[PDB]
Amino acid sequence: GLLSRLRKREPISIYDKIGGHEAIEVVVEDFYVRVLADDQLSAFFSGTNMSRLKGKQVEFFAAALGGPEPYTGAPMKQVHQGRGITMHHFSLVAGHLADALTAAGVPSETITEILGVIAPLAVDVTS
Amino acid sequence: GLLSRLRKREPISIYDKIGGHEAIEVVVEDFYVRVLADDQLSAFFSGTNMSRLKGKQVEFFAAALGGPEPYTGAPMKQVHQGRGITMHHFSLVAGHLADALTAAGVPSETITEILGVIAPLAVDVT
Ligand code: HEM
Ligand code: HEM
Repeated sequence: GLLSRLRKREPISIYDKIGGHEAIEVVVEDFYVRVLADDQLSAFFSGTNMSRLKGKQVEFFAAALGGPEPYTGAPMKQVHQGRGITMHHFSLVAGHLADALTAAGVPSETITEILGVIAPLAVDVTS
Repeated sequence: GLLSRLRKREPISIYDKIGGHEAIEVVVEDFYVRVLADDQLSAFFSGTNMSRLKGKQVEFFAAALGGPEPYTGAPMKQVHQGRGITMHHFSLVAGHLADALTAAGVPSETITEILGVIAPLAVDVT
């Protein structure tokens, strides 16, 4: 945990500073509510088991932000390639993530830092 | 609340200034009384969950006014998109908000301050 990490003089991760696994679960749950309510995005997920997805996204996001949990999903490029996702869509999705983080009380400077980790993924994500 | 905030040496926000969460609840409730009575505005709210809306409006105004809790609703542009809302409509709405704050006893100068925070939102709402 964070306590063990500090005893080792390791710098505090994003994961840790926004409240760890519990914080990410809440964010991700709110994130997909948003994404699915956006008529510009919802159809991409028409064939999706959202429980399973949200489960994989919690793992992905935790690991991306420094958490110790394994990501058990498929690679980003493979999953998204072929889906006709443009930068327009990716940006919309990013906005809902920022919104969810905002809603959970994450400081805006930290949300910017998180967007900094996620933005480069668009390379793998967009058509 | 305000007492804890003052003990932290935080400056008095507009939110705290007007009575905080409980005051905004009352104003919002009255605000929507007036909005729904205006024939030029009513039809926009046909079939709306007014209950949820009011709750989300309390969160929004409170946050916009320097309150302590984040707004958890949808962003202004997205939620108002595709409704054809004009500056005319926004102005009516802002007028109804000023009327509700006046009815709540909020001094005119603070109502002015509040409108200064609200007016710039027209860019997203229209
Ligand atoms: C922006 C960063 C994004 C990340 C980090 C991300 C991450 C993921 C993850 C972890 C999965 C699960 C993969 C698996 O099943 O193993 C997934 C699947 C998926 N992603 Fe994303 N995603 C992103 C953006 C988007 C965008 C912008 C869209 C389209 C607008 C999108 C559409 C989907 C769909 C529809 C699935 C599930 C496909 C299916 O199983 O039906 N993703 N993504
Ligand atoms: C004073 C600036 C305004 C603000 C701050 C504001 C704020 C909000 C908020 C917080 C919501 C709820 C979003 C959510 O469900 O998450 C909302 C929804 C809505 N607003 Fe506004 N609004 C403003 C002006 C207007 C005006 C001018 C109109 C039309 C004349 C309007 C009509 C509506 C409608 C029709 C909805 C959707 C209700 C629903 O079906 O859920 N608003 N607005």
